Amino acid sequence: PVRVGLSVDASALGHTIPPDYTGLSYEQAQMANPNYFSGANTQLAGFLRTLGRQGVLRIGGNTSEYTFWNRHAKPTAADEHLAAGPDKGHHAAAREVITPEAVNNLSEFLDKTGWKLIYGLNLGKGTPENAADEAAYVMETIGADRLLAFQLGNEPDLFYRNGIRPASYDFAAYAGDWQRFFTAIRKRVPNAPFAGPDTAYNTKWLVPFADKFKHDVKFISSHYYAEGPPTDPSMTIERLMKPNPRLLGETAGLKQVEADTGLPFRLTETNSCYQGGKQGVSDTFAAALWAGDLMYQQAAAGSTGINFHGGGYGWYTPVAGTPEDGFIARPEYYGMLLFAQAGAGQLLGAKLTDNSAAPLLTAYALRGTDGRTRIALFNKNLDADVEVAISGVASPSGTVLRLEAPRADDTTDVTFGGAPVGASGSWSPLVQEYVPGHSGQFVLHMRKASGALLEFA
Amino acid sequence: PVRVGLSVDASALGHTIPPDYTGLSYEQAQMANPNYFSGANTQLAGFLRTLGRQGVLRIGGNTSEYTFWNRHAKPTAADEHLAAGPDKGHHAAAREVITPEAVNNLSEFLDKTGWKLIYGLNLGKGTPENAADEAAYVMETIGADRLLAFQLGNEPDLFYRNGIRPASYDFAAYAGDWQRFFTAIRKRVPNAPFAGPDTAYNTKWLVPFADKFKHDVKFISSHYYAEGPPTDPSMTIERLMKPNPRLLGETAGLKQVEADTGLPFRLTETNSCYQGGKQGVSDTFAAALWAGDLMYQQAAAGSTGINFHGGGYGWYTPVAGTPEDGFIARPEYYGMLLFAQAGAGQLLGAKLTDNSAAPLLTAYALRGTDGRTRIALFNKNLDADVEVAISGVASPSGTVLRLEAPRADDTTDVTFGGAPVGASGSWSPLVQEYVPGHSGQFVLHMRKASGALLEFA
Ligand SMILES: *[C@@H]1[C@H](O)[C@@H](O)[C@H](O)[C@@H](C(=O)O)[C@H]1NC(=O)CCCCCCCN=[N+]=[N-]
Ligand SMILES: *[C@@H]1[C@H](O)[C@@H](O)[C@H](O)[C@@H](C(=O)O)[C@H]1NC(=O)CCCCCCCN=[N+]=[N-]
Repeated sequence: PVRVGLSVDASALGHTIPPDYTGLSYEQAQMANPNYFSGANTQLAGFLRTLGRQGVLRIGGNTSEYTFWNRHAKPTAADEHLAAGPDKGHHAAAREVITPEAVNNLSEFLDKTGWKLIYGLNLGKGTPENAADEAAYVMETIGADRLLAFQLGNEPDLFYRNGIRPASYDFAAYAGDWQRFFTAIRKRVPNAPFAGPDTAYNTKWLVPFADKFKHDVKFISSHYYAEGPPTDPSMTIERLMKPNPRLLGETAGLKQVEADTGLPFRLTETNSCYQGGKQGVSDTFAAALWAGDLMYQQAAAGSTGINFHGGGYGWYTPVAGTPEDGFIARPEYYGMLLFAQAGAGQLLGAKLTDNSAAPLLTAYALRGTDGRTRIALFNKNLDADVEVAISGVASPSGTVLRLEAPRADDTTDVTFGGAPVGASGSWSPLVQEYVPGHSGQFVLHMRKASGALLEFA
Repeated sequence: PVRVGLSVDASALGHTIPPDYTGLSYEQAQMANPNYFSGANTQLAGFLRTLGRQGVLRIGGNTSEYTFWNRHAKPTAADEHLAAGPDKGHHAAAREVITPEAVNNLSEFLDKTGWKLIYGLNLGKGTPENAADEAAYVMETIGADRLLAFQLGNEPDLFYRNGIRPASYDFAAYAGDWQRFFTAIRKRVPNAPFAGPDTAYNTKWLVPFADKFKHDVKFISSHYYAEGPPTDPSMTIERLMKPNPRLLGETAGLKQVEADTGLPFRLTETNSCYQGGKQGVSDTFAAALWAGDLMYQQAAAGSTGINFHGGGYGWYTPVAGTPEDGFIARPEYYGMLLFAQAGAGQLLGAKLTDNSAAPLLTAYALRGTDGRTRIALFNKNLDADVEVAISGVASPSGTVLRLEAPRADDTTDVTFGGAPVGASGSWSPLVQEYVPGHSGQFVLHMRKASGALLEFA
């Protein structure tokens, strides 16, 4: 093993993680099926509760430009069996209708989970008046306490690429659209909250959006995929475990926006690989390590939260399935589960030394809201075991829950705390293990391509 | 859908399925780790109970020629963490030692599960006297009620191919060995029960074995892999769903042995593809359909039982994992689960008609020991949905539990009764569905590459 030092500093205060930090993002097309986001969907509701007692459900995505609210519509027989996976971006999605029934059923789903809602409106192809009407029904049925924000279009900077607007569409044009929709909506719903611009940090769209619309939104909404442009070497597990300088830069950009406008930021759509994911990467244990680490990295940067995109049986979905067939936890879910068990609190200094031979090991220390110290570690080195000598924690007893699979590319065999997640998100730890050492010096071994959560008495 | 007819005949009596029909086979090398087959292994015990309240654990395999009992040995530190997956047959396995402690722990594992034991002795490379000593300790600790049989060597017809004996080793030579071992063992254990010859049906080994040793064994033990010789086109999902004429022939051969000697037969080692399995076939939902169907086909041929080979994280293992990391149900397990829920009873006539366009659909009807009619159906056609018109059942109510995954090659997303299996074999149905129709005419739809269990009131 590579022998590294980890030094915890209870005085090096970072950010406080909010209790609604975790979340999921889904395609708005899924709302065509009123059985999906329903009070009767107890299995899916159970998977969300396990991910956190508070969190945020975001509904939007490319399909939000192809979904059309109608106050008189009833779902058809095909609609009652629709499971809309992440949009693969290769062409126009099918047209779908959203019904009062689906909205009513969403409000019951949110009551069963305890989660809040970010809800997409159709700015790509709809009308301001139909958006106002949809926003009104959502506000009537869901309420201002569970409705966090509406968003007016998804990835407007990509409308051109995907046939929704002409090549010439730019931020100026988008700001005109945004204003027309904001104005119509606010007439019907004077207390409507908004977030935007619902894409990746950039200077042509995100920076001017925040300057112009800072008094009209509650927070900035940004997207992030670890996969870079279509021209890069395609994503591998190896690459996914390494730092992404684009991420660090886009995160800084978001912090500067915050400094300039007062607006906080949330990562409203993210996953490993775009266009639904890549088989052999996105659907593997490696995605658990990537996702768990990402949650922590963005939290330490001052992010208000996250929403991992998914649905259907897409390669990157945290939860897979249907109401007819049932739901299961995919490998990525286990990384979010580790964050769920750690809980909220305030991040602390945790400096790694002696680690140039194991450079993809990361570590985050947290003072829990219950007063206990926790450490989340991700050994993302694919070929190096580690031995971590831990100082700066005094406690009579540490325990470890391990995040494991037998290989980094496994599509199954994933456990946390020595147990799989069962039906309806059911999980409890079955193997807990004391961390050797004592107050001021603890010693933790970790295999290559594993994770761990340490909780100190 | 292809519209087919299924005609149940309560008068066309087949064989009665025994309550200990189900089972698993593992490598004897695994006995080096006393924590594996242990009373403390509650997770694995739970997966076996779910597969049936009675069944049989077989321990043997290629590693049984490389495992050496020693009455004074204690397990080492490496042994305490060994997880022995199926032997891949590419070379000699590592030498392993079996300890009293491992045997004691096995007896507690068997008490927790309610299963019986077939136990391998080392005829390949051991001595008669050490086999006698091992057989004595096993009989002392496990008892005659839970010990079903000892086996003297695994696949003796392949000893040559694999370096254990010379090219010239033949049945005559094997029969000499078998006799020397039988004689030594019976001196130490006068009531020792045996089964053999622990390979595939053939005329050079299995047929003469049964003639010569019929008064010395309780039953004939045969092996079957769907994959044929190394020279055949390699196994595909497509091929796995089709009838295997080798299987039908070897099964007939076993029935003729029974007629001639009075000896029943059990399939003591089977899976889809040999040498640990093939990735993309053995580890897929297709293996669930293949395994469930196989259980039924052999039961209808008059087999006393089955033992699916597995362990570790091998491609074909029903259950994967370790005591340190936990255990999970792989796709194949779900096929055996369907048989588990159906339960024991007596098989009935069930003739399919109008089915030349959906020729890989199979169906088995059973009068349960509780008096209710059940039908197990496997739609193994990869590209054809079916609509099954069912006659010859009178009942006020049928229900269906579905065996599903979104694609035949999926390595995960497998459900039964609308639920995954959870931790420690925990399973309950979450979606049950009434079968349309009434007494004398029921109508069941099934997707391509799915399965179903129908239970009639
Ligand atoms: C986010 C999107 O809103 C979802 O509908 C979609 O399913 C998801 C995904 O593709 O998996 C997300 N979309 C993207 O990340 C857009 C693709 C990234 C940029 C494409 C390359 C730029 N064009 N060129 N050349
Ligand atoms: C049964 C065996 O006892 C297990 O140890 C082994 O793990 C299992 C497997 O290979 O997965 C089973 N072994 C076999 O089925 C033997 C291979 C079949 C015949 C090989 C080809 C014949 N030789 N040539 N040429």
